[PDB]
Amino acid sequence: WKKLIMVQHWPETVCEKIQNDCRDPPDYWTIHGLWPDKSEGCNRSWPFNLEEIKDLLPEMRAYWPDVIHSFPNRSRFWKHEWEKHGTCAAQVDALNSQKKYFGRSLELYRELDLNSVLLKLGIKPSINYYQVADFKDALARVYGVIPKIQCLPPSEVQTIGQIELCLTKQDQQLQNCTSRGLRVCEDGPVFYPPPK
Ligand SMILES: *[C@@H]1O[C@H](CO)[C@@H](O)[C@H](O)[C@H]1NC(C)=O
Ligand SMILES: *[C@@H]1O[C@H](CO)[C@@H](O)[C@H](O)[C@H]1NC(C)=O
Repeated sequence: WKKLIMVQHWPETVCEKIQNDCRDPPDYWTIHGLWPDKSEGCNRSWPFNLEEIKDLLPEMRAYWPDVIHSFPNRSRFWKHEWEKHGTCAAQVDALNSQKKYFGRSLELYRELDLNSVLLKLGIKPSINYYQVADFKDALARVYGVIPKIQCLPPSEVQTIGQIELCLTKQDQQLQNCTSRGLRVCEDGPVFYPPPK
């Protein structure tokens, strides 16, 4: 793999069942994961061990909740993220343990502060549609790199669900990059839904 992708998602869009973390979806973008771009599932002999990240659990519950399957055991999601992505990300010294990977992921989420960025730009959940360019152009100005922005299609207009920012392999600095239904958002109107 060559780069990392910091993936954040909008709970009201991605939530699938009104349970657990999705019963009242958080009203802020949360962490989906920190993913090596081209490799997954790198070490079946290195299982997730919740005990190793015990210190991070309050932050993981707040910022890395399970808002896709919303299983009652929140650690099923983090296990999935570790096994699929973290074992590969551990080739990088800064990410070379469970604690370091998850801790760095949380740090990057704090440093990027996508939630404050959007709000400062005036991009808030609304009944009124935005244009996809509102998100893309404003995030490109703030982060200096082009995000990938992914949507659920109409099941009306597409709904924004996920924002991806690429990061360098060694130091996880912002760089340019160049699913459960999320696809690239089409140019045009997009709904950014206020949580239920
Ligand atoms: C798999 O992880 C174990 C536990 O960290 C480590 O000892 C081993 O070297 C890893 N194997 C590969 C191919 O990375
Ligand atoms: C990423 O690409 C954009 C769009 O072409 C460019 O303006 C920007 O300077 C690039 N950022 C980095 C960090 O390379």
